[PDB]
Amino acid sequence: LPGECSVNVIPKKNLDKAKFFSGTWYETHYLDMDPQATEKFCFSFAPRESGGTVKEALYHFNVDSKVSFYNTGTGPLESNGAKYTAKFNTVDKKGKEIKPADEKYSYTVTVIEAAKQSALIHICLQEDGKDIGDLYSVLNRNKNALPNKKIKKALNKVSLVLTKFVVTKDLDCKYDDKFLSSWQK
Ligand code: HEM
Repeated sequence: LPGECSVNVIPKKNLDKAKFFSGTWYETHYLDMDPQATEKFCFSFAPRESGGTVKEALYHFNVDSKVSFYNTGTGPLESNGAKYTAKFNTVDKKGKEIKPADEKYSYTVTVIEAAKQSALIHICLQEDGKDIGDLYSVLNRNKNALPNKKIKKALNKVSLVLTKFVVTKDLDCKYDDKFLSSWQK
């Protein structure tokens, strides 16, 4: 049911960490597993890893309200090298903290597949370690690009097809690319 995080979310075997945890990723397609979650959003992020800790900068844009928000997330990478659980705060466009982390919230990202300039991730949001909801996202290095077929193969294993996803390339997305490109610089 909506609210419980999906089963059969499998971390990629032997994800190349240096490649995945670099640069900027754009969401091109997403599927919130709650069918009533129909707000249109654009998303991009810059995840980095060092010494088994992930530090990432996040960017969301609400298409309807035209309001953006910025977060950073930090947490340990699992031994499998393709899954992490983060605590997060809220920052402004200059990276200054404007709201501190709320200890009760966390999220868990699984990198399911990565191929060429494409990837497939899943996020499970939690409150006090209990599932509150989840979403799948197809990522690309290029905003307007279609995913590698390996991403579709991965979707098919969890009984999903790409046509079910929201596509954002036609939406009025506005991005802060400098916030992400300047991450940790
Ligand atoms: C890829 C498609 C994604 C979409 C469409 C999306 C959409 C959203 C929406 C609608 C909200 C709630 C905003 C509000 O309450 O007004 C939100 C919040 C949030 N998302 Fe995402 N999200 C995506 C991916 C991600 C990913 C991959 C992460 C983590 C790596 C993430 C981390 C967060 C966090 C931490 C919040 C809470 C921000 C806050 O409360 O200040 N999101 N997202």
